[PDB]
Amino acid sequence: WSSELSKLAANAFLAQRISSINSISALCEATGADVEEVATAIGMDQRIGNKFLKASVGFGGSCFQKDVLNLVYLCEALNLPEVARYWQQVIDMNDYQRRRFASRIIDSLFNTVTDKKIAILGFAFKKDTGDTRESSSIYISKYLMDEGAHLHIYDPKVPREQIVVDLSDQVSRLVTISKDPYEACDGAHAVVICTEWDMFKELDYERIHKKMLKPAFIFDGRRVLDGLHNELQTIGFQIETIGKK
Amino acid sequence: FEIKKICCIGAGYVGGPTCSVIAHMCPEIRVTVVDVNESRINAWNSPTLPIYEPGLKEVVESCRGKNLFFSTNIDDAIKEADLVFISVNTPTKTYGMGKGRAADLKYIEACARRIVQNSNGYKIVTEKSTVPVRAAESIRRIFDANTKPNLNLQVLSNPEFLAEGTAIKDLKNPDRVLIGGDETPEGQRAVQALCAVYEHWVPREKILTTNTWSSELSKLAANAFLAQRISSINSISALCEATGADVEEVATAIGMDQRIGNKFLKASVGFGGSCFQKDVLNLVYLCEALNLPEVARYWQQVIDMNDYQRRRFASRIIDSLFNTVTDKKIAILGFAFKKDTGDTRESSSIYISKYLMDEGAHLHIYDPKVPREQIVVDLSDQVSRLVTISKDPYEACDGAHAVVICTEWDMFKELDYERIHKKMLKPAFIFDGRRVLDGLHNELQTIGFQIETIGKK
Amino acid sequence: FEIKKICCIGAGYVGGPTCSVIAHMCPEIRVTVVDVNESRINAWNSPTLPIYEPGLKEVVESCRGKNLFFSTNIDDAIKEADLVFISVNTPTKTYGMGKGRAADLKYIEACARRIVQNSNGYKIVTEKSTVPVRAAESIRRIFDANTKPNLNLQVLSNPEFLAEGTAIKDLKNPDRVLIGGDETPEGQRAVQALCAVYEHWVPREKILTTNTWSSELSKLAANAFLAQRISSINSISALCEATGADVEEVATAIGMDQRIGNKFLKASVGFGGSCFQKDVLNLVYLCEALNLPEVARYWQQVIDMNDYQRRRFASRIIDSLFNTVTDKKIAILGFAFKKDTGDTRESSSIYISKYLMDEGAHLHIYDPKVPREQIVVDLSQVSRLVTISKDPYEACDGAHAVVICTEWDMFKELDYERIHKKMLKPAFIFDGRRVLDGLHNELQTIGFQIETIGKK
Amino acid sequence: WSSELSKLAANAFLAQRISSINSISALCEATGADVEEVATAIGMDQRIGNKFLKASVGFGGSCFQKDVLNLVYLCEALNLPEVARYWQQVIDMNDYQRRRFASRIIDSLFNTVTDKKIAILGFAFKKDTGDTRESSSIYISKYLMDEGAHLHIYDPKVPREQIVVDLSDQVSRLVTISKDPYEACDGAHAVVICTEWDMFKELDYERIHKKMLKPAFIFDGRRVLDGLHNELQTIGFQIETIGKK
Ligand SMILES: O=C1CO[C@H](OP(=O)(O)OP(=O)(O)OC[C@H]2O[C@@H](n3ccc(=O)[nH]c3=O)[C@H](O)[C@@H]2O)[C@H](O)[C@H]1O
Ligand SMILES: O=C1CO[C@H](OP(=O)(O)OP(=O)(O)OC[C@H]2O[C@@H](n3ccc(=O)[nH]c3=O)[C@H](O)[C@@H]2O)[C@H](O)[C@H]1O
Repeated sequence: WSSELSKLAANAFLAQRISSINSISALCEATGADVEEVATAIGMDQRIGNKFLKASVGFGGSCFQKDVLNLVYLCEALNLPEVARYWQQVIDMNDYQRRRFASRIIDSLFNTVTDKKIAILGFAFKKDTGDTRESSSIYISKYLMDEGAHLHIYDPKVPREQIVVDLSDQVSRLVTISKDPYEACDGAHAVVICTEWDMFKELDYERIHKKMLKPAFIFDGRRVLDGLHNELQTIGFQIETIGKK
Repeated sequence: FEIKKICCIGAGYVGGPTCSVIAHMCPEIRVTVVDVNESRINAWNSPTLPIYEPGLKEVVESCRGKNLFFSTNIDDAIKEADLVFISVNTPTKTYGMGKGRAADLKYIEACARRIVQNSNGYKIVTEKSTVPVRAAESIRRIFDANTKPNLNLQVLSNPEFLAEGTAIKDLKNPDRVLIGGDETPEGQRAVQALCAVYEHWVPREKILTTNTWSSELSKLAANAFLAQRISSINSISALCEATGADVEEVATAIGMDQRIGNKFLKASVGFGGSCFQKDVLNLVYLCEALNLPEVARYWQQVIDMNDYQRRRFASRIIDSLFNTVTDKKIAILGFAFKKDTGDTRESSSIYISKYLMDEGAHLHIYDPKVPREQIVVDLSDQVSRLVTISKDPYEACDGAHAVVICTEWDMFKELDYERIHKKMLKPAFIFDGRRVLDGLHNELQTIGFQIETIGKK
Repeated sequence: FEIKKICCIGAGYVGGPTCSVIAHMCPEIRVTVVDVNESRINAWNSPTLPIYEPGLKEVVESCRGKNLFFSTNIDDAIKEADLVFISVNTPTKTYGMGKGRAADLKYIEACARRIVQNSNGYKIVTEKSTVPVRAAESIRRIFDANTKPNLNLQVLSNPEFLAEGTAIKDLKNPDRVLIGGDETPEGQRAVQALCAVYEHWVPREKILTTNTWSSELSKLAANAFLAQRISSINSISALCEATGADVEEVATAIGMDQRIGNKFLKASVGFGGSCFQKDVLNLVYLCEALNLPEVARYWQQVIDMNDYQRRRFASRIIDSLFNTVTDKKIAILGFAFKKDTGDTRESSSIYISKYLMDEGAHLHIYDPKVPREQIVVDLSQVSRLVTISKDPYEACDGAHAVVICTEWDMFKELDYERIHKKMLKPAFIFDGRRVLDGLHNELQTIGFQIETIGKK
Repeated sequence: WSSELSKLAANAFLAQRISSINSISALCEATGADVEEVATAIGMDQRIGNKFLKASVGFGGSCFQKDVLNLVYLCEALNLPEVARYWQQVIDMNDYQRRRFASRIIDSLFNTVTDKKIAILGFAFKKDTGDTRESSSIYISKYLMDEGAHLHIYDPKVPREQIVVDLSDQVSRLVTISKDPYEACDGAHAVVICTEWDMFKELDYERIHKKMLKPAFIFDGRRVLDGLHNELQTIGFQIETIGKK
């Protein structure tokens, strides 16, 4: 039991680190601070550590949410409701972060995305995997699909059939799986980066902007385009990223 | 800058009549109304206009083919225009954020993109609607993001205050004209150019100029104030019914206060139209986005009261008929949302009809101007079984248990109610939701009707 | 029937001015205003009237002692009257059913019983108030149950539409006169008699006659419609401050619609007065009693919005002072619920003051007409935190903020350069009435931070 | 246990009969029927029986409310919440009956009883006892005291000191204990009969009316003045009784 509880707790502590910094990212957006700068100051405390302080659209994977959900469930079964609602906030914050990002996209596109093309760059739950389990891209995609958006989804490693399954009628009408990222962005109103694949930092954003509809939005849900902000603004993109506004 | 050619995208209740009057008052300006809807444009070019507005036919026929034109060629109309009106529909969102509350700007945005694509040089682009909801701000962003060399588009807000059924009189003698534009030299140059158009027939002192947001918020607020006047008097009508007073007498006493005024104090089954509910819903939605929940719930009461008014009216009908109306014939006199229009959008007749259809009633609906096919659509198996559209009001009442007057058409007070009573089933009810059969109450009671009206018991 | 002698029980803001104007306009009618409050009656008989109403002193002094009399002898005034007005106060019930919501009819009933005791023959008894809540019905119930041989009391409803501060002009040129009486020959004879009084100066076409309940309901509704306009424009003022618009410009555009009208569209810290909140509260309470909860919650929003408007102004002041105002001096300019009156009943200044006192502020309150002792009573912590200033420069001397709560014309003419010199910095002006509009540039140049309702 | 459960149930069945007929009394008042006539028709069914069908201001005594409360509590402890709520209605209806009667008194007196004299005739929980435990007269008295009424209470058998105890500063200001019923009614606005003492049928109501304030109300919470309604109305009383209106 101590072995299992230790695993259950360690995963939940990690997921907390993400929800805590994601919560600060929302406060940063609301007050003119930059979550990456705040995270750096936080992480230099050796008692906190500097890992797992990368604000994001939200953590995914088959571990963290499942782990916290089971921790909450175990506590509820043990009549520890105070403990249950403590850890539940880790999930609620992750869900809020995804929802907040999705509605920021919708808000920027004039409160309406029906029949608008939107490129989704990144579908795996993190870079360097084909795993999509609990990927934030699924939730962001579903929020945009529920708003009538036509998604063009590119991921360098997730298989096409997996993406259709993850997003499943409505998938047939609204979801396209692209072979390359330039095809996903061709004629798009907005590009939403959901997974921090290194190849996204190196895309030809000059070429992408030319063939996008204007105003051309990039929604960087992973902070992967930091330092390109100047170059991207000069190209003419309106860049919105988590934890900065 | 002098506006000599006007293009209006949208040949509806706003765009059509507004541009027809401009052409009428500005003989030296060429006014071309365009629309994607070919059958609507064809009707504007025909002896039977696509909407019913008193005096509109006379105005259109004095101008059409001289300086007033109707065309489906949107692109070429834009290309030659000095001023482009955008008077398209903004339906309520049916899904997503603001489903059934926020309006859908997708047509405004599509028009803005089409204007830039088809424009060179200097043009003024003016959003004109009864409920402008961030319309000018959206057009501005598309434009700011889609520049061309030597393309110089100015965005104005110019809300339309006309009410349907009195559109022509309202357009020829507006209480005020409201124009919003940027507080820049170019914005003010654009504002003045549009003012110069209206100054052909509107005194300068009745033209208000402001910035674009203040123009749209004034319209949103003005619409909401009017809708409130109705919900307030309708709420008093419920109090009158409960206490033995007469809302029409109470309204007279209220309206003699010059600080309140005596207009828009006519209690009714409930306000309808494409403006008021949409306007308040969008105001509530706007206040929730700005974290003003107290303001949101303040204005929500205007809608809640209107919905209650309709429900209370319907349940009075059902109660009067012993709580069972299955297979009972009921005449619905009036389907338009007000008199002197064929427009049925958000008409209380729809809601009253639907409440009775849910009780299994056989409705026979007569309206002098709403097209039959429109009534069928508004009420849409159940419509096929339960709804009949009558070609005259005596056919609708023949064998009816009850006559429900939902629209204050003047012809309804002139009906031969002795003849109507003879062929109705007894007890024969008249439910007046427009307080129009007033002064006929003694006659109707002598004939043998049970008369029920809003705000009087 | 000809009314030659009028008695008015109640020498307040309604009874005093109304009867003074009647006497002024009807030199052949003897009008006696009576009251249990001897000091109030003494003031009416003095060079310093007990209420401040523009033009009232001139009206009173032209008639008093000729056909206008003020007396504490209620019983004898009733005995000789052809017409008895009842113009007493109806406080909100402080306990029981309708605590804080329902009007307390205890004084109307006591007046009705006293009238029966002291009456013989025929008299017209007319309830006159700004917020009549079943008043005529309760009087009639007493009269029906307390008959005497040859005693014939008729009950009319005659709501009073005057607004304080413009009472005299309103009474001499009313938009309409509303009289309710029974729909019987006796009731109609009484209605006509009262009409004949008003017809000395009011055209007949401006006199509405109806039954007693419709008369009272019309007043309840008319007051609520007015209060709703204020809450509506105040709600828009919050939306304006949140979106960069100016409620005064929006109000102008709205008010040019002749179906809306341009009156009562002045956004403010919130409406006050003994009428509006009481009226809406009683309307809500009435609707709940009639099982009209939808109507009740509709009108409740008028009060809820007014309360929020006050709370939002107070929190703007506290926020501007960086959320600590403990021991900070704040000038309150204006304590009356509107200009040109000394009346403070339900004044927003009370509520704003109390919010600041709850933050530990040291309030220095100046009002040109509200008596100092009234301000102390209204705010009763008062000893520790509240000072009543003799002039506005004393109130602002060393203040962090100046809060204008009442639109007294003198406030826009103050020497604001002098005021700024002696204030602590940053020096804020919080204009809760839009009275400093057009001075905004000058005040900013002087160095003030100006905050006003409906603008940011 | 079966003995104790049998007692708990029998009391609760009796208290239910009262709440059931009291509930019908409210319907009778609202629809123009007479609960006494309806009760007669009901009680002639030999399966219902004709006892304990006397509508009233509400049942009192140390048994019924305590019994139903304990039955409800027992059911809650046994995890029988459906049974608990079912029997709770017996108490809720009794409380509503008292409130409805009290507010009818206040309503008839123009919504205000401050400084008004109300005679309370009957304080025992039923006739022919000095017992006041859970007497409805206590609750009615407290409702009127909370509205500022000056109560003058007469009961032929309840000791003066018990009434003071049952109603307990506010008692000192508002409560008078009268030595005879004519003293209690002297100058009263209303007479509230809460206990069905047979002597209340035999009072000189002509004499009482002469000295009462007008309009003079009698609130018969026990139906003890039935058949005197014509004479009392001729004398000039406004008579309000439970289950008729
Ligand atoms: O800008 C603008 C666009 O919106 C509106 O025009 P509308 O064409 O909707 O017509 P309307 O006269 O207000 O009638 C609205 C509904 O209220 C109902 N209505 C109207 C007046 C009344 O007193 N009682 C009542 O029930 C009508 O019977 C109808 O159902 C603005 O008035 C206009 O200034
Ligand atoms: O019958 C009657 C008795 O009740 C009322 O008279 P009042 O003496 O209460 O004066 P008032 O002019 O309405 O002002 C009320 C409050 O609203 C505030 N107020 C008034 C107008 C405005 O536009 N904005 C605003 O905030 C005032 O600043 C004040 O705080 C009826 O108007 C009268 O017809």
